[PDB]
Amino acid sequence: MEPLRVLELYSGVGGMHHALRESCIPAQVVAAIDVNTVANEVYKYNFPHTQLLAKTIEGITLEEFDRLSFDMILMSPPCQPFTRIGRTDSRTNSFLHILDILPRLQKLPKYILLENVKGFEVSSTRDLLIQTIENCGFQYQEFLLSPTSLGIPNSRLRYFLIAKLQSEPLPFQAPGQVLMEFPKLSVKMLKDFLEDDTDVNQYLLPPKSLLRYALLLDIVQPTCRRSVCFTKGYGSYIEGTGSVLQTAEDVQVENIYKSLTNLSQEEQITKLLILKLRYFTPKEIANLLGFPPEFGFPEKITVKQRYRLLGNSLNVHVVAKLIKILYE
Amino acid sequence: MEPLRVLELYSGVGGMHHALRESCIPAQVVAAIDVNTVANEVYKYNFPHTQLLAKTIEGITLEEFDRLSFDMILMSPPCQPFQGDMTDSRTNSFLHILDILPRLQKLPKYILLENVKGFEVSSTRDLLIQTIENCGFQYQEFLLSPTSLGIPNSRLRYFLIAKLQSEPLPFQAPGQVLMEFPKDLSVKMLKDFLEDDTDVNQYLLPPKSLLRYALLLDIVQPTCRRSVCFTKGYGSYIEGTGSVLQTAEDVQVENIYKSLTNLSQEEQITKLLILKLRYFTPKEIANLLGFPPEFGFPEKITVKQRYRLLGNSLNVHVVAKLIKILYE
Ligand SMILES: CCc1ccc(C(=O)NCC2(C(=O)N[C@@H](CC(=O)NCC(=O)NC)Cc3c[nH]c4ccccc34)CC2)cc1
Ligand SMILES: CCc1ccc(C(=O)NCC2(C(=O)N[C@@H](CC(=O)NCC(=O)NC)Cc3c[nH]c4ccccc34)CC2)cc1
Repeated sequence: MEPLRVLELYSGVGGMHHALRESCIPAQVVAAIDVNTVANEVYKYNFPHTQLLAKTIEGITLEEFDRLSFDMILMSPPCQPFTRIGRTDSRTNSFLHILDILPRLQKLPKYILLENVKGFEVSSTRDLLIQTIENCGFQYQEFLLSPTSLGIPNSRLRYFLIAKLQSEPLPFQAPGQVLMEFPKLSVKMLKDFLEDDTDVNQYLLPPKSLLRYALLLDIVQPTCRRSVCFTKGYGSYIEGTGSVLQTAEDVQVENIYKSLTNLSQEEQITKLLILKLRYFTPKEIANLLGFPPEFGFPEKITVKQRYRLLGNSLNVHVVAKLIKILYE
Repeated sequence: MEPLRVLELYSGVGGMHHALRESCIPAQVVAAIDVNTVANEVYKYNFPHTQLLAKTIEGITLEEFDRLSFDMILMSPPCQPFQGDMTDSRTNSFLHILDILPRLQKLPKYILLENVKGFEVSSTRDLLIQTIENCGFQYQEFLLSPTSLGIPNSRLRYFLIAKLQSEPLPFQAPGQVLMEFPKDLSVKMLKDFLEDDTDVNQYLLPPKSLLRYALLLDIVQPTCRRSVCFTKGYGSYIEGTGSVLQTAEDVQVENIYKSLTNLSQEEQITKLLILKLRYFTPKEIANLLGFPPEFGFPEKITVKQRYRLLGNSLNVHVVAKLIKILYE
């Protein structure tokens, strides 16, 4: 009788929208707003029947906002575009316009849920945002949660703020506190998130990369229940970007390591290849991020862009549970 | 106990040597080893009477390690700004260290290593631990940030302290990485780490960058008792590299935020300059890192080079306490 109209800011590749669906709450995306042409392509490919406003948030007038009549705002960080080799940030103005439009709306949205990076919870920008929603009478709670809490073998500590237009306090509210756990199963293995049709070749680490960074790598095996944070650089830079997968069981990493001693560069390359280390594929990162099994990219989107498009994405599973918590 | 001869691997700017002096333990550095020309100039400038071997660790033979007759190994991550021979020396150096340890005529009694967080779950750590266990060392790993000693800087790093002895360490937690020092410390303000000589200009934030990233910034005031991790990119890349300092006072950050609303680019740029945001100086970062007041660079070192040389540096104060804990 009362389906929620949802506004998705910085829709990117549609992580929020996907979280909306997994929450199984009565809602629908009335509008997606993002200027990234490559991201929007990914968005249409997975959400063809959803309106996508390819505009900056600052360029969307209050009249348009009132017309959309949204009851829920969902926003996650903007996709970091591969700058055209020749080589603008509307973020400050877009964020200010959001703060400026909210009090002037004809219908305040009942729900607000924002996902940002860790560290935001101490910024001056947070204090101004919190200040505005308090003036508008939102009861809120901030979180810092990693998908490991929901049993996903992937570290991705991110910031969350859930806001609800109600006078009463929230049942789980810790005033002035960032909660580190969901309000009151285990960590699955990585093999559950691996695509079995993936070309193991092509994704195998190149030999010169193995030679230089072999012992600086974080090598995980498929039975491992852990993996490090993925950044936009995965697949192009090797240090600090993510874990790599050893697709050659019954070979012990520490044995390859010790046997490299007193070997030539060529013999080490030959030895390290035995481990059959490979990158996680873009689709496999999306699995760990919680994108639905049906999620995919247009073929025109390069592998490099796919890693980049996912590097800054939210975790659909973590956001989906908070949506449920927020909706009761 | 008689005077301890200390070996400093990947000396860099000499954080390990500065920590040894702050430990106030009977020891001196008989050999500093690093191949970075820039870093070694800084090392010579501060420690002119210390032997500095500008060679790769893999290149130092066993007899020369035996002839050095060291009782303590201190190793810190290489300066990592990234020698004619084309060869990454990291792998062969680390494996060379492991292959030399058992073959030494004198095992060092003390071993202290500092590394980045995340190392404690690597296959490399496992091979390292295995080797020191088989050599008879008693060890304990830590993950400590300078805030545990009252320093207003976040910088979680990995530490391994090893000691050649039969008895276990009084604080030894087998199979655990301790997050506190084994059992004044009130976190001090950033005032006590700033330099009065510092030209507030020169380091002031430029207008172009203060317009794109103004609200993406972690702006800290001198009365604050906190700051984020500094990285090599600081002073060049704004986002994620470190906090920026607000020198103009009695001005409240959030007001300047709201006043950017509906203003033009040039009009916004003008309101933000009021905040008088400057970078932390390379020296000021060294103060937060714990380098002694006497620590300085040669003038020929560019400010850009000074920033990179400190990005991956250890914290002298935290290491110094562990050196004491180890010597007992
Ligand atoms: C140093 C720590 C810090 C401080 C501030 C911010 C931030 O966000 N200041 C607002 C901003 C924006 O437009 N922010 C964007 C997101 C963004 O840029 N994240 C950083 C990033 O991806 N860097 C590569 C919109 C947004 C999405 N979820 C949110 C939840 C709450 C408030 C705002 C948001 C004008 C610049 C971030 C980090
Ligand atoms: C992903 C997690 C991870 C895994 C491995 C390592 C590492 O260390 N693999 C050894 C090695 C090296 O050369 N290690 C260097 C340190 C280094 O490069 N750290 C990474 C960095 O600074 N990234 C910006 C020397 C060193 C100093 N303290 C130590 C304590 C124990 C063992 C080794 C060391 C190739 C031979 C680091 C992190």
